[PDB]
Amino acid sequence: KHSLPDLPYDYGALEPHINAQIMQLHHSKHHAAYVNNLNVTEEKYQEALAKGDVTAQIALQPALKFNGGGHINHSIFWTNLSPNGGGEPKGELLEAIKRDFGSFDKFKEKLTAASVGVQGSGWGWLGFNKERGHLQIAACPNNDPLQGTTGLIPLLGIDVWEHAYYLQYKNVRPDYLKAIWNVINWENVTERYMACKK
Amino acid sequence: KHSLPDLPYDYGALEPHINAQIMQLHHSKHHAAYVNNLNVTEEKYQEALAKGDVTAQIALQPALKFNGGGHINHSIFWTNLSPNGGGEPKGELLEAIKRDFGSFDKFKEKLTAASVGVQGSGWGWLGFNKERGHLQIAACPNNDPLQGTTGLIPLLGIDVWEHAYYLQYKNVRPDYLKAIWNVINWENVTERYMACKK
Amino acid sequence: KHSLPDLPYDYGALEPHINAQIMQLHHSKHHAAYVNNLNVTEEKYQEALAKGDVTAQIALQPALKFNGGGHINHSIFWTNLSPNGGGEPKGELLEAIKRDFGSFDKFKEKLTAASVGVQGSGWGWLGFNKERGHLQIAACPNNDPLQGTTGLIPLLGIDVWEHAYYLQYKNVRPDYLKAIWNVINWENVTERYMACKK
Amino acid sequence: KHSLPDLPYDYGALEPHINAQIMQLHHSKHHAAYVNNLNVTEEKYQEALAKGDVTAQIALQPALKFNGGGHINHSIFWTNLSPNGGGEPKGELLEAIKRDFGSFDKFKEKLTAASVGVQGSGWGWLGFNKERGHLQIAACPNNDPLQGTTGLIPLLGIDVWEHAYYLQYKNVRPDYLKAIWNVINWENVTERYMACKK
Ligand SMILES: [Mn+2]
Ligand SMILES: [Mn+2]
Ligand SMILES: [Mn+2]
Ligand SMILES: [Mn+2]
Repeated sequence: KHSLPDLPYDYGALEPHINAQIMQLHHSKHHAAYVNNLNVTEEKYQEALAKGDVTAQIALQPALKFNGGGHINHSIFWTNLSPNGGGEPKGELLEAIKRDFGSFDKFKEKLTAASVGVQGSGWGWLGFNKERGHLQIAACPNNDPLQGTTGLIPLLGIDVWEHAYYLQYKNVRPDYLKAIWNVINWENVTERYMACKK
Repeated sequence: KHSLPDLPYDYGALEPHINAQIMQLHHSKHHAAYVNNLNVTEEKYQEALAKGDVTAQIALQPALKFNGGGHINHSIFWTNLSPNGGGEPKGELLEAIKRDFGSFDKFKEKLTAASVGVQGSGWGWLGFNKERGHLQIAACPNNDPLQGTTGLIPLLGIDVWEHAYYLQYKNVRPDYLKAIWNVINWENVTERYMACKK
Repeated sequence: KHSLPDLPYDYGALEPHINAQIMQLHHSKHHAAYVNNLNVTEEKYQEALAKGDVTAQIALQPALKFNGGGHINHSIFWTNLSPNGGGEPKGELLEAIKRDFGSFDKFKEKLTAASVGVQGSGWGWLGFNKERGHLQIAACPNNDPLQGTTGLIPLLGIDVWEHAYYLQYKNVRPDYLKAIWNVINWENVTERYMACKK
Repeated sequence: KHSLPDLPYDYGALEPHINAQIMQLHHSKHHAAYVNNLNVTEEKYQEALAKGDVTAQIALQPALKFNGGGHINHSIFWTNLSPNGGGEPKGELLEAIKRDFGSFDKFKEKLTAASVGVQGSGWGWLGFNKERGHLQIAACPNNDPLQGTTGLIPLLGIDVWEHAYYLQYKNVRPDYLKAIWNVINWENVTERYMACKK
């Protein structure tokens, strides 16, 4: 009942920033596996929930969280990126980024440190904190969802697992961070932003 | 659909080892709350599973694990204890405890260190490892189930949370450990033991 | 070498809100055991350091964070309480509380909710975020120290480990929280706010 | 001060099983960065120690366990691999493997399953349990060192972080595992077994 979403562009669309080969492996291989493992795990859960088996239920948690998170995370990732993307946002979003981080440049600097800060697998996030309406920068381990574990609403996420860049950038996570700013689809981030204050 | 099990004895049955007041609070107040919170959490999960909401699903995990675990753990605890209990086991179980820990006395010494070892809330367990048929001593945090998180089959569990003893023994966890050995219902542990090798 | 700080008042000074039996036991047993094991773990860590033992250094971490955090946590705690009033804070801090949590009463209940939501052993805090420049509430497991694990400088803490209230309020953590506002030393909390000077 | 150990063989010595581009990058970039940050974190920890700073000591833990574990983990790793054969081990170790995992091939696959089941970054191990007196398999997250976090003395380790196989095997972790048995230095693994002398 969960399906692999189609990329809103081609594998070679985010070039030269994101290599077309990484884009296919990432979408067709990695993301494909999460959706698949989520469906069996979710299905298995209904059988455990159905019998009242609390042991099977609790046992299936790491799998549900990891595959569930991977599906959530990557669905949002593709939409945050675009061949038509780049630069900086406008209107509401741009006024808020300024107001909260100092300037647009200070925001990037903070989202980059949070993304490189991750030790092991993980993600960097620009989210929205509902209690006291403000933007926030958070880092998540492995495939842990941003909203599912912190409550923040995901606006812009930066996959910082080694599979998201190693083929092209190798061990230099900072260079991957630098390049990626060019493909950020802000009208996507903006759309996500307007739906939070309402 | 989950209900609070009835104690196989009275609140004042495990005296003087376990105070009758602790027994009532523990059963009627603490255990009562887990069963109750588990039912709403499980019920809430079916609604999230029903809509395919992975975020609600992952969000409800800490609650399901804690209340689920608390119900599992305490159900097993009451049965491990008895007013007719005490001493040491016999037959199969006694030969295995000897074989695996050195002697019965070395086993107690190890289960005690594992129970006092817990820093914060937790449990001490004598379990059974299916892969390579042997008894094992494990410690679990908060209300994390033994089988649900480690795979071991629970035989004898020792609640080491402060609510399981503070009124009677105060901060002296070691004295509570010493006293409890007198109320262990081994025929219960034995029954649990025979069902593992078959 | 680390030392146990004498209570800033008498054991039974916080009654009827916090019993003398509780304070006595909490300070001279629990806290007393934290500073000792902290000193031992610290002694053991400097020998592992002189030696190139990275294995021994990592093995000590859990004892160091628990006991080291236990002493940090409990030290501030005593200074957060006082025989002399609870009520409301004045000046700068009170304003900040309103600027961030809407009002004092709304702050009051968001911290109560955080303290009550702690599953297992832990603490509830009011801290100061120096990188955002505002106040914020947080929860910490077992004795994990606020500043060393979150960067948030602690102003007011509330121990929700069962040994902090059980002898008096039993399982009713919500009643222990109502009564502790009557003894919160807001003079201390205000000094701690103007410590990360504004 | 800690130092980078030279590979016991040439960068391209493990081909076609493990490429030279991978080994080069893995040793001179990743490992090289671990020993440095380990030395810095260690320098910073002795100043926090001289001072009575328990807050700073706890803040350093994550950098110390990751980098300190990274160096421990990667050091043993190089000595687990060799241009000279994989195949089967002889004598005592081989017997023990059979006594505990049934057979060599059955051990082979239980460690593969452990290495493949790692969600995110981590390692798969074959260790020796000194308190039970037998061999056992384990999995460790990120760079958490086996002995410092489990007490199990490491004999054979398998890095399953994506930077260990991606450039060559891509997403197919199961293929990287098949090929690594061809380069396992069983002479080293046997010395490590007779190190915790039997
Ligand atoms: Mn990814
Ligand atoms: Mn209990
Ligand atoms: Mn306490
Ligand atoms: Mn590695």
